[PDB]
Amino acid sequence: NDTVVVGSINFTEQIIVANMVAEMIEAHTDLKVVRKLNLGGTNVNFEAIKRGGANNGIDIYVEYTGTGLVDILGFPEPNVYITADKQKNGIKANFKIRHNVEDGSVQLADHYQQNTPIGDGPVLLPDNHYLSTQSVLSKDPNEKRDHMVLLEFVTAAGISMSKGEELFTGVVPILVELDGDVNGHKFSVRGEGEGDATNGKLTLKFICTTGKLPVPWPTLVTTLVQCFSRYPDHMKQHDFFKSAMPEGYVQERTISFKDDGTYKTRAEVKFEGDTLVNRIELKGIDFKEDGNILGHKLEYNFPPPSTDPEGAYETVKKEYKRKWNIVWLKPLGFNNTYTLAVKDELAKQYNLKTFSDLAKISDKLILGATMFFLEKPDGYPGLQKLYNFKFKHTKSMDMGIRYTAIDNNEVQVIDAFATDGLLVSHKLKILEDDKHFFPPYYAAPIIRQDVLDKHPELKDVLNKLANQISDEEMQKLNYKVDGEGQDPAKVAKEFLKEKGLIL
Repeated sequence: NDTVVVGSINFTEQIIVANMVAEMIEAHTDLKVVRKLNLGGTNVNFEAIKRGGANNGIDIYVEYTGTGLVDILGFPEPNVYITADKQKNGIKANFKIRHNVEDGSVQLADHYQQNTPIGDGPVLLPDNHYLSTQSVLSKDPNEKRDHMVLLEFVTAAGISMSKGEELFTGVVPILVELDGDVNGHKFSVRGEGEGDATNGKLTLKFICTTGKLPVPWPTLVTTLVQCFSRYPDHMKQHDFFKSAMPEGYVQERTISFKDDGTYKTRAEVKFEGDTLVNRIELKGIDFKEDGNILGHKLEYNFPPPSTDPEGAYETVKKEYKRKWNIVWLKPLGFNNTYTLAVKDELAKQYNLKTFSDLAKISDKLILGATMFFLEKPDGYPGLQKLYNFKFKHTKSMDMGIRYTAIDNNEVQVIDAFATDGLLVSHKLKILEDDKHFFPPYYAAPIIRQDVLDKHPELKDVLNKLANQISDEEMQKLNYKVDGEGQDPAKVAKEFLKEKGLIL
């Protein structure tokens, strides 16, 4: 009609910029603006925008480039996090796979993995690290059988060779055999190819030898030889998979498909002759017969993405358009990433500036960080290992305890959002993520295409905010609300008036 709904989550910075977006539409169009709060994280704005203003959703909100990448869109193949499992003399891994659905939604596959050597001898038990994988799925146009051509590059990261590894120094032939059952539908897959572990490359073709595969091929990818991962030179003592060779290892997985069935898989990976063989039993239970898996509603290809500002922005732009029909406008100008802050007296005293400069100082206490930040694998833990932070202690303070401790110098470093209003009232300086651990979180306005169709002027109106809010500005405005207790709606107005952007 004549009404547009602007959403915000229950977060000070979001409330300010969403008030700004609403004021701009009111100042530069004749539309009615409905300002709608959502409770949750930035995924609730996304479900609200998919509903739309017509259905007690929203039409517009401010999203962060990195947020659209990591959740909402998601890495299709994230890092497979590996940890030692003393009790099985092996390793454990947990990770999520994201399968695109033909209707635009995403189908999550939670993988829980365990590996145990088949032989009795010593094997490598690694420190925590991860595997980075990119799979490309293709078709052989001449192949009549239900099949899948697969290319995989796998590298270990997150941190002179076992006898087992000596068996991988060239190209190794691979045989994969799977016997399967899903809700009673029995099937078999056979695959052959080769693996080149020095390059972390797998090349394989899989065929269903019992007819039409009853599940989509992308759900079998993780099931159908992590011993071909490329472990860099400085990490070769963390490669359990090759060190268990030639006797090999048993791999077991539970794969739960969100709101659908689960896969139970047991595999033996070992040398036979000079072939690396992966023999799998898979059982699938409790799948909905009209669901994504048994209904064959998943897209065949994984996507590829980029973690630099422009590539991330362009990626969320393309995919949000292709899936769900949603338009990204221009960035407001600030990057609200997660960061570390110290007292500004401490920063000039020791001439700090960057995370590396901080890491060089081990006589510091980082117990002022939130538990979530200390517990997330890509929170402090990953950061600690990329920068080798040598912090004295690491207690986990939440509420506002963190801020009051750095105030009294019980703690010297805290975690914070880069635009956190409280950084100014406590006189702390943020530090530069020089090694770019975190993805960029540039805020930009987001709008449904059909609202844009109905009201084309909204594109120009919302782009009048492009690069109109620097990091320092968003900090000062967050401060006025969280520090001084001003109404966020009045804070947004005053800023826009002072810029001549509204009446």
